[PDB]
Amino acid sequence: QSEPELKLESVVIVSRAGVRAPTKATQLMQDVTPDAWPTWPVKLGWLTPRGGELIAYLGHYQRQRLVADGLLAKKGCPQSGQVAIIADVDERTRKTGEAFAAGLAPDCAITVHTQTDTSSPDPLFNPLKTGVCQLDNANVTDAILSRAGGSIADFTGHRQTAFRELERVLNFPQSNLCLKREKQDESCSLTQALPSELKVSADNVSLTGAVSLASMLTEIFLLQQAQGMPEPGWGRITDSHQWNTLLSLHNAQFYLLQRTPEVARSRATPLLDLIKTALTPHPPQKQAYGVTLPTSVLFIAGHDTNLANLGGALELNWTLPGQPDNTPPGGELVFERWRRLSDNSQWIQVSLVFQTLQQMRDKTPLSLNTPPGEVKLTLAGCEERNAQGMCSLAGFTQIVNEARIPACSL
Ligand SMILES: O=P(O)(O)O[C@H]1[C@H](OP(=O)(O)O)[C@@H](OP(=O)(O)O)[C@H](OP(=O)(O)O)[C@@H](OP(=O)(O)O)[C@H]1OP(=O)(O)O
Ligand SMILES: [Hg+2]
Ligand SMILES: [Hg+2]
Ligand SMILES: [Hg+2]
Ligand SMILES: [Hg+2]
Repeated sequence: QSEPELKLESVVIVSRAGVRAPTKATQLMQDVTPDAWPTWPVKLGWLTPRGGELIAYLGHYQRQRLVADGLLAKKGCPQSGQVAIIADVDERTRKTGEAFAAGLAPDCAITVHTQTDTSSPDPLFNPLKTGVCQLDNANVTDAILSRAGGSIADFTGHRQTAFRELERVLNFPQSNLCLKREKQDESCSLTQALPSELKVSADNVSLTGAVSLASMLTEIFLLQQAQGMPEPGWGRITDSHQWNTLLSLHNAQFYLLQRTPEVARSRATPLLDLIKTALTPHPPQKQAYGVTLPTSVLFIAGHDTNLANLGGALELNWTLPGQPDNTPPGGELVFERWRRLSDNSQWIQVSLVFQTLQQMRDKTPLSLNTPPGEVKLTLAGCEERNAQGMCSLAGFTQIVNEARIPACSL
């Protein structure tokens, strides 16, 4: 029987945290809808038990997958250090790492390593926020406006259909923001009522107004749906086209602020360094987070901006059939090193593993038989590929080295 010509030797997963309750409950969020936002079972920004179950399913799926590729043994707990887990200091990322280990190796006790100071942000997940490095204000401003077509107005203008869909779901017309508006000479509009301005500083970039509000609100509706709440969007979201139209507002903001290279490259540099060393064969040694690398599997519990920053820095673009959110909760950017048996050459494969919005909704258990969705990625900048379309280690290493910003390494 035909034999595999490539042997899996290393896997690095960068996962976004799973389903959580919204991070905030502002007055603005209430003013754009006359209806009352549904309450969540956990504190704001915390992982919901259902969210952990969905992550555990992915962990259960990955265990079957890696076993099939012979990287992990089908029985028992993995050898010490065989599986390493690192998470951002947040409650939701720590819990995502735990839910993943739980699903991957039940009752096996796999440490979830984090930065030691938990009351402080971890620069691995954003070197801009902690001041490791700074953004070039003028250059970032030009790059974002450039990707916006010259102006934020023209940008939102091309997405009015999506903004009106959101208004419809909110019953924006009967919101206090609308009824208490002084220029009632014109129809009430989110984009009109909340002008979006681009804010850029050394440590951050943002969009004020309807752009950021809509990105947050549409993500909240996806969260309600994934959380299994009765009627997400107060029952006003009734079909797939609406889900896509709504979430496009979310993907639109990430395209501008997280994928733009002038931002992404600096923001994803620490992760690029970690991913590269973890995938590069070399003498194992205890290091960051007390983790020993290289090893067989490395699971990194991060955030959606991390996935988007990595996509922009590596020029990895994707769309996920069945999942309106390009960087969905639990979504995994999977990096794998395969060794070609023929000449023992090294190769890197990249894919985006995710659960469809329905798989989240029905909380469906995953397995090789009922697997999550997966999109194989192509490194836009790679030249040397193998028969399977993977990039050589050398090629991959070159792309990472050209994409990272030295000033932003840890
Ligand atoms: O870590 P935080 O300080 O709590 O910031 C969070 C986090 O963003 P980051 O990727 O930069 O960490 C969320 O991403 P996830 O952890 O859920 O993957 C994001 O959620 P969404 O962009 O998907 O909505 C949310 O944004 P939001 O304000 O809309 O809740 C945002 O909050 P901040 O805007 O306050 O930073
Ligand atoms: Hg540790
Ligand atoms: Hg190392
Ligand atoms: Hg996202
Ligand atoms: Hg998201």
